[PDB]
Amino acid sequence: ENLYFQSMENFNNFYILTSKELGRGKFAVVRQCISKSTGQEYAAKFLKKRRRGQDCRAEILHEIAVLELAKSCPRVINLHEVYENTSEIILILEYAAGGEIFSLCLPELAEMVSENDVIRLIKQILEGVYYLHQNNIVHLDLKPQNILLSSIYPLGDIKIVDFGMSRKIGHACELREIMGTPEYLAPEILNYDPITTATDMWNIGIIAYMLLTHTSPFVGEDNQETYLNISQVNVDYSEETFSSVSQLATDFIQSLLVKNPEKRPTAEICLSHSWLQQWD
Ligand SMILES: Nc1ncnc2c1ncn2[C@@H]1O[C@H](COP(=O)(O)OP(=O)(O)OP(=O)(O)O)[C@@H](O)[C@H]1O
Ligand SMILES: [Mg+2]
Repeated sequence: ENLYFQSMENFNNFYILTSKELGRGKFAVVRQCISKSTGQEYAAKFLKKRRRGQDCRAEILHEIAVLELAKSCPRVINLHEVYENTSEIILILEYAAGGEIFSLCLPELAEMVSENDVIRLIKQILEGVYYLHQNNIVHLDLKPQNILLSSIYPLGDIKIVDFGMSRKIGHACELREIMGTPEYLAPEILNYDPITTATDMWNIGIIAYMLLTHTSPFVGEDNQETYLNISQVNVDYSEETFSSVSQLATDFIQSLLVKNPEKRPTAEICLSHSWLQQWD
């Protein structure tokens, strides 16, 4: 096996790893690193090439292409450099200092984020998704863990990451998709319909629901009820939960959390919803 990307000797020459670990998955690890040349902070994603006994260099090359494709989009994280060693491919990504928006969806930080902030963040998530769909790219993994912030004091801008699930419209529903956290799967993924751009619009409704109410819209007593809630679209719009959420926001969420993907609006339409037309 031969190496394609820059040598690991170069990575150790130009960068220094730190003790800060940003994320650890099963086959990927994200460590913070500093450039020796300039001192700038970056995020290094280490991706194991062998997974479950299969060569996955091709999968990683796909993720790089997509990252490369949306380099002009500020709503998508920027790929700076790529290195490779024996077992890993290393992605030098732009550093998101604010962390995951999942932080804001918890009640601990509920009182520091207002509806005027959610409107802006959701308007930025749509701009990013609009770009991906303009290029026949579905993210298929827009859970709050994969949407980051450039800053949190004060609130910054969003940065979409994690393109290991990226496909192109019309692709089949392979096993990889139907394995993510059950509470974020769309209904069309559960009965094996071909994925579409509307699959992302579902997860955008969940993110907006989770930011305004600080609650998971579908999670249940066990994974089994979670599936029933999803396939029956059993969301809670009760007065006790939405007494402090505007009506325009409820209309926005209810237009996206529809069972029939054909009825969900496109990103282009969502960017025109009355709820997003505040004059900041
Ligand atoms: N550039 C970054 N800056 C800050 N944090 C990051 C950055 N990239 C990833 N993270 C954090 O690391 C965690 C895991 O990284 P990431 O989502 O990109 O890949 P993964 O889910 O572990 O694996 P795969 O891409 O194969 O699905 C994310 O939840 C995110 O919080
Ligand atoms: Mg992730």
